[PDB]
Amino acid sequence: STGSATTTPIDSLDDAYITPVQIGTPAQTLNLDFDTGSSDLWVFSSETTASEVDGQTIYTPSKSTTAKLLSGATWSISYGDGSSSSGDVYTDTVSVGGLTVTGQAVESAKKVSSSFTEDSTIDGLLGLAFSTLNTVSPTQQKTFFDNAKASLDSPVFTADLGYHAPGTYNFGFIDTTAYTGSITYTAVSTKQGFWEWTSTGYAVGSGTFKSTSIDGIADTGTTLLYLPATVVSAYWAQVSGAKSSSSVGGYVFPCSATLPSFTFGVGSARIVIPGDYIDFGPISTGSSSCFGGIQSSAGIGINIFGDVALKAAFVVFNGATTPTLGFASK
Repeated sequence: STGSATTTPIDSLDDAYITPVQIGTPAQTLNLDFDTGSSDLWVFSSETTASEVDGQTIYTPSKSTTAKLLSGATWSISYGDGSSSSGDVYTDTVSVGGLTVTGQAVESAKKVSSSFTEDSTIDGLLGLAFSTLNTVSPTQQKTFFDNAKASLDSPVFTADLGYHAPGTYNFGFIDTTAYTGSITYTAVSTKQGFWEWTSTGYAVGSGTFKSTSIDGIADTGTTLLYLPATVVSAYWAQVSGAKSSSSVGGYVFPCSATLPSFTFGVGSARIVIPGDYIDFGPISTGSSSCFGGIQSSAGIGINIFGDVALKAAFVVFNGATTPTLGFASK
């Protein structure tokens, strides 16, 4: 089997992407944030504290003839941005782009933190990291991908995120019309539960490539590109007036600037992030100070190849017995 679903930016800045997901019988369609940096599929629901719901579409398990309470199971997750959610668990039928999994753990939120409430466009998350990170207790549950894997034509999914435009998540096949050139594959460590790999270096604008190993994660659920302070300083040094602001919480730059591109290495191959992808707009409405899309990972503890990087590529998440990651230009 295969599946194919369109993923759409939630706003004009590509702060996140939502993908429609069918849950239950009859189908209840929710728009979920596909997140290769976590491993829980959770949704706003009829159980969510009412004051914490503001515009989201909810899953109502009592209206699904295939929903079954997973007795005794609870979940609780906290993300790198300090947000969180928790609740109980149902199993139900879940379909993405025509690909159907029966008995999928659907984690129903009883509580969500303010940033989730405040984002009316995101009805929940669909985790696509390794199932070892799944938070369900006392019996850990599998991700949608893990459940679908054996049924797929090939044990892969691909992320093709758009810049200020829709893109595609495919399951079980590689669309050879969706990228240019070849796909370069690189090794993955699953030791931390992430799609963790090592970039071979970087360049700033038309500058020379610096060969240096950068260990990090491919994370569709993180907006920006977080890299070591040395790398990030080298980038912003090429933008007149750019500076790191502790009050704003990162590098900012004059909105009048033209940003240079940023290249990252995948083996001997190179992925080029156009300068415009690194502009996240005014820090506040009407400001002429703009927020940078490349930020320091110092004190996160991990480098993160988030959407800024991934949207510049066609990305293969290869879930074979020995997982690997593939990147192509597009």
